[PDB]
Amino acid sequence: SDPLVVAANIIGILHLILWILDRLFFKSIYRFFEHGLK
Amino acid sequence: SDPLVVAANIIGILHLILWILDRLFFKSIYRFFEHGLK
Amino acid sequence: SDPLVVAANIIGILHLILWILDRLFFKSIYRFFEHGLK
Amino acid sequence: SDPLVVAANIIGILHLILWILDRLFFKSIYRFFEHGLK
Repeated sequence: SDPLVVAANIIGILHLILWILDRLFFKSIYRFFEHGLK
Repeated sequence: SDPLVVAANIIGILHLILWILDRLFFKSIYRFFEHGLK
Repeated sequence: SDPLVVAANIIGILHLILWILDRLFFKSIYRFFEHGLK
Repeated sequence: SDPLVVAANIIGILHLILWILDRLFFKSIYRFFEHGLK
């Protein structure tokens, strides 16, 4: 195989897994307004 | 062709397609506020 | 010359170009709210 | 020794360092609304 190209391929699926992983968050519009305007 | 590079290339145009398509996700700012505040 | 791997390199400087191209300006709070509440 | 893949390899970890580096940048709902609505 080739750990050099494979390594990079993982760096890509990394930025992706990071985006969708953080998206599954339900977040909250009330927590942002009451926590932002204190 | 070489599925390793060809694949990674696609994984790139993917993270991109996901960035812009996710940006258009937002649309009705009035509904979102009527879904969280209520 | 290898347009396949080279093409990818450009796809990278692309995702970067975009991110910063929008940072310069693309929010507009008075426009998204006056046109968001419809 | 392959300067073509190695080169992009650095451009990739760059988009990453620049992505997370820009993320640590916090903000404020009262600052963007008092500076944007003005």
